[PDB]
Amino acid sequence: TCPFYKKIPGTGFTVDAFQYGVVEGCTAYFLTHFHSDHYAGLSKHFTFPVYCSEITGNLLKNKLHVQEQYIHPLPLDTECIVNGVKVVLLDANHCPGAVMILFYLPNGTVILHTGDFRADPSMERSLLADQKVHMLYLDTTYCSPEYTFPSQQEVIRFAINTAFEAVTLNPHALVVCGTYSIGKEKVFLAIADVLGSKVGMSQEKYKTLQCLNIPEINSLITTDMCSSLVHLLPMMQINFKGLQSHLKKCGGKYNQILAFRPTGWTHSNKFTRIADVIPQTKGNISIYGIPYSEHSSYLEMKRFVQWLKPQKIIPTVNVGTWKSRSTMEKYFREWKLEAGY
Ligand code: NI
Repeated sequence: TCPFYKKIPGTGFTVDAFQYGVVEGCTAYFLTHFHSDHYAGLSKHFTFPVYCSEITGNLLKNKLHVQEQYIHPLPLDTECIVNGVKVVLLDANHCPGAVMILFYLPNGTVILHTGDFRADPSMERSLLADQKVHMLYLDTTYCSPEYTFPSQQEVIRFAINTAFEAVTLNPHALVVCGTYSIGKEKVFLAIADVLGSKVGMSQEKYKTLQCLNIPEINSLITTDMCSSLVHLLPMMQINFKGLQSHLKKCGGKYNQILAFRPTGWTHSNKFTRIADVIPQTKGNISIYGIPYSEHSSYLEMKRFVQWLKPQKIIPTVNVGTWKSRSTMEKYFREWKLEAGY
């Protein structure tokens, strides 16, 4: 059964609620983004209306085979009426297609659901500038001050410079990048662009990327592994065994691998600056863990919420323990006493 923090009071709507069967009184199911924890339950057998972005809609149709008649894509930044209620979708700065949803309730209340997001100062000049929010349903993934990490731009600068140096020193090195879901595509796209290569991958992954409305994509990716010196592999293969195994398949073209494992936050962020990051190495294989996050840092979250000044906050992540819930409520009260709302 569907938890409270996935329901929108005074509407027939739910958000990211597909794993509970038929939800009593739900006339429209919203999907914030195409990540498995959030879509859990959708398939070709689904027969209720799904509201989402264009990109999420392309993924539902081609990857999960949801029938076209039940897919309702909405443009961003545009007032839309759904089942008699005004809604707006806003870019969440998470993975491709990910949105926040603004709901203008019939009684005058205004609710923002962030989905998953990476807060940014640019969001302070969206359609949120105008107005009051009475309830914030907040992505609290990294809601504690210990969670620090660099900007995406600094992390990509590090990856580009590391890959370009290694291949210029050795033209016979291969570069490998781990993936398991959508999101973080700048990591392998930026590396391939500096090396003058297309990105090689399986047919399954190529199909997923073809759904994402990325400009000039046909010029950037391929299923012909032999033509490419940047390869994508499932994330589970990014280890010395899996990489040795991969180098055997490449027909003596290559004598070295440099691999990247994008992660979220790890505890080595508590000590090591991005500049100072070093790899794990065995023989002719080196593996870099790089902290490329698509969720808000503590400081980014705090800034956004202090700007928005919501009357009530409902967390949607880390809700399962008394200690987590208590910790988050403590920080929401500090932020409010500090800023005066
Ligand atoms: Ni997500």
